[PDB]
Amino acid sequence: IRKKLVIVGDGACGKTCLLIVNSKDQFPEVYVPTVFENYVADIEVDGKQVELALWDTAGQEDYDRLRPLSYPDTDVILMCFSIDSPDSLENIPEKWTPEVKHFCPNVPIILVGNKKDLRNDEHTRRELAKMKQEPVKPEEGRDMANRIGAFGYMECSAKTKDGVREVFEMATRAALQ
Ligand SMILES: Nc1nc2c(ncn2[C@@H]2O[C@H](COP(=O)(O)OP(=O)(O)O)[C@@H](O)[C@H]2O)c(=O)[nH]1
Ligand SMILES: [Mg+2]
Repeated sequence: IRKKLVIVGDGACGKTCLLIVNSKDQFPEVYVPTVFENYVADIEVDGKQVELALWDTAGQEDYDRLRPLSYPDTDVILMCFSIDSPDSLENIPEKWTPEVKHFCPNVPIILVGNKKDLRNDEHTRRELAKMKQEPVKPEEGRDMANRIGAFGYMECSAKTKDGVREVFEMATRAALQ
């Protein structure tokens, strides 16, 4: 019934907005805190009633120094990149995976691709095209999930709310395990 979630991944990949949406059911359009803190989510996940504490983290450089304090006792990690940022995805196996395996060796990981609303967005496609990039594809996220040993790969959009609910239900399932 009481479970701990930690969410990690590159600066600006949409972690805080994802937690705010899960929690308050509305995307923050103007103000967004660096970290959304102290929130316990009530989740029903079939059978029990879970209280899922949501522990947000950050970088932007020095928030680096505190992040380690987030991992004691976690039950489930959401490890994020954004679908508008091929760069964010390479950081998964390069940075976030070693960091989390180090601090939380056997805790289940859900790999999440955030900003799914941008995958056909015109300005995004233009901006990436100029670098000979394109939005991350679902196949890529699934194979990264495979590679790093994740419990599963999911996509969502905090902006439209599509897929958010399912992220937290699967994380809750994972944490119960
Ligand atoms: N298009 C779009 N932008 C989003 C989405 N989620 C967050 N953003 C924007 O992405 C930027 C970073 O968000 P934030 O949650 O602070 O990321 P954090 O540094 O990972 O916590 C902000 O400008 C958010 O509005 C999303 O689902 N879709
Ligand atoms: Mg943040």
